[PDB]
Amino acid sequence: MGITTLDDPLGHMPERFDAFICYCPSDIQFVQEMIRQLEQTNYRLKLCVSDRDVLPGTCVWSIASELIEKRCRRMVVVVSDDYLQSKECDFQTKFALSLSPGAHQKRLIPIKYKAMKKEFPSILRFITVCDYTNPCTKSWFWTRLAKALSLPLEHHHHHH
Repeated sequence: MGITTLDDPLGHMPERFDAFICYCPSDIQFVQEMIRQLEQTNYRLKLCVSDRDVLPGTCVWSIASELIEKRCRRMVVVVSDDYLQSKECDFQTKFALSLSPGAHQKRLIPIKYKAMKKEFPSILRFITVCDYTNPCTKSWFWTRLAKALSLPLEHHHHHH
């Protein structure tokens, strides 16, 4: 685990990780639901998380913080009141800072299960958020997130 070799639950993927999930412990139940409800209805994914000691099964494993860019294409940013104030947001921010002023933004997808009052950090400030709290987009929501993930950042191949 961590950075140790011989670790490859998925048979060592040259594909690497698609996205890294960072979320708040206070709204963990929604995230636990998300990861499994993705795989049950999606175009096949393979992700990882910051804290994996919890979660229901979830096919993920531990990687290096200094290698998040080298391991995962994207980061799933769970924007909750507890997230914006907890270490999790700072972690995601440090990653985004090592990427690039603009490119990082396309590499961070903000997910919102609830509706808070807190203000946004400029490092993400909602580029393209998917509100699970709104039944309008909560229909093929997991498949929509899965679509946005399965698409490599924004590699313009599928038409445009």
